[PDB]
Amino acid sequence: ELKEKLRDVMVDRHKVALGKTLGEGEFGAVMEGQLNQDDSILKVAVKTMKIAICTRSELEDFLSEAVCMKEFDHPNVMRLIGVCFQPAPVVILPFMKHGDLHSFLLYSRLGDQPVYLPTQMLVKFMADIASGMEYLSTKRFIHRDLAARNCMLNENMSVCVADFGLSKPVKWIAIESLADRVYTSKSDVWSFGVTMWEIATRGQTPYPGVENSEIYDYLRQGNRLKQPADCLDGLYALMSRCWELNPQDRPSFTELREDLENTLKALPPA
Ligand SMILES: Cc1nn(CCO)c2c1-c1cnc(N)c(n1)O[C@H](C)c1c(ccc(F)c1Cl)C(=O)N(C)C2
Repeated sequence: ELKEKLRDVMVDRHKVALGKTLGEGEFGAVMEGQLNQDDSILKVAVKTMKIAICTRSELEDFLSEAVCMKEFDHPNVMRLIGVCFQPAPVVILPFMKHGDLHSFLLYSRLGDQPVYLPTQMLVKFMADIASGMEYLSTKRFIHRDLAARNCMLNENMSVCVADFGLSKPVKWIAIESLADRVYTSKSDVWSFGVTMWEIATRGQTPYPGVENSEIYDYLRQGNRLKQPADCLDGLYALMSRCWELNPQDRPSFTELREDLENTLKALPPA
């Protein structure tokens, strides 16, 4: 009656086969994996969190969030496959062969094979995040860790929002969230403005030369991310609106999706 949701979210550790490591972190390790989906085998991403559970309430909260994340059904939102325990929690996600959005933007210029991404492709990436964020907003979900690095690329080169701040940096957090530790969908809008800038600059570091400890004062003194020379006044106006001091002055994710889609049809395809 109650735990019928635990039945779905749980994944048998004897059906998961680890392969090559995809990357290392401070919060865990991620590997390429094979999931025995009874009759079929599925290529997955396996994130094992280095930080183990120490209380019943911590184990309770993880499993609640996991059920919330498995309920996500949108083309621009990562669909959580399931959860394990190595107790250290494990997370099973679909295998996204094109990797994270930040790495893609960063390798486009700073790679051995440097290809210039057209403004329309960049505006579509932004539109893809706002669509997934509009979905999460309606489902009353707060991401808390929105960034190009936490955005995945589908096989159709479509972007989808991922992570969902489950491992709960500063340069994406809204001014009110740095100050009061209060998080809303309006603070997610701020983070999205930073992400749009991250896409427009093609993976540049927000606030260069500013340290995380200086960030609150830098923002508090009125400073915001400067407009890129190659970026359109209209696109930068959308960014700036997300960084408005008063959260109620910031646009909604439905508003952003519309303005981004409007500018996208005006631009060349595809
Ligand atoms: C194929 C691949 N190459 N690379 C490195 C180049 O991008 C990665 C992946 C990969 C693929 N599919 C997944 N579902 C997946 N990871 O999920 C991770 C848990 C994940 C990240 C990063 C951000 C983020 F949003 C998530 Cl969900 C990660 O740790 N990576 C190592 C990214």
